[PDB]
Amino acid sequence: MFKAVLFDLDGVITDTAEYHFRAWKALAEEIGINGVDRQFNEQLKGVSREDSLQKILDLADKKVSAEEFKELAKRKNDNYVKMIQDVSPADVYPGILQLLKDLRSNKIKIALASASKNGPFLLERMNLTGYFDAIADPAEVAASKPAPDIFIAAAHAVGVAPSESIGLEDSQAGIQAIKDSGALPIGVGRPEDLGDDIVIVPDTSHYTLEFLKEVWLQ
Ligand SMILES: [Mg+2]
Repeated sequence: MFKAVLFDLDGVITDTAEYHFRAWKALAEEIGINGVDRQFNEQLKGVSREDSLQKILDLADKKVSAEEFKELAKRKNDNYVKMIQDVSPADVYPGILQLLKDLRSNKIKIALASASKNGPFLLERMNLTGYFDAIADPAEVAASKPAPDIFIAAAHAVGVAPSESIGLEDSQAGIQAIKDSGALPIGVGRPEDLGDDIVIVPDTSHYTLEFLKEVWLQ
């Protein structure tokens, strides 16, 4: 049986989409750029901060220096961090708490494999820190998803090889990263985004100990 489970944060344990959106919109409003609405915000989901900022600047053909760019990105981040102060245990996705409990009582290791610079903070706010045997520090990895680095680091951090592990993810790039680490991927979402050569569940309520075991057995 698998010895560890490697969790992504956003889209698996929780998300902070309403807060990211609110931060970008506030920044657009502040600098006077029209068009940053819910619909357009879709084009920023999963995109880096710099690339999101550029897409927003592009709505007004607006041109800025390096320092101005850096400052606008900082301001969007400052907004975002203020907004996430209200993350609570109610933000935990369905099934996840029970899953973490079952994993722990069966002595299966639990690690975070997230690019989020606010991972430890967010796990504290949701009261999940005591379940986590480790958190891979995204600052200490050479390359981000779909590079496998972070899943490799997560597995190693809990004393296992990736090949002893299951990875859970909601993004194509994350699925590829788990694949290339050597761990077994189980996605949440749809085959159109994730691929159809991996097991996928519709939502996180389907992530149960019992189910991960059947998947490991096949
Ligand atoms: Mg994700």
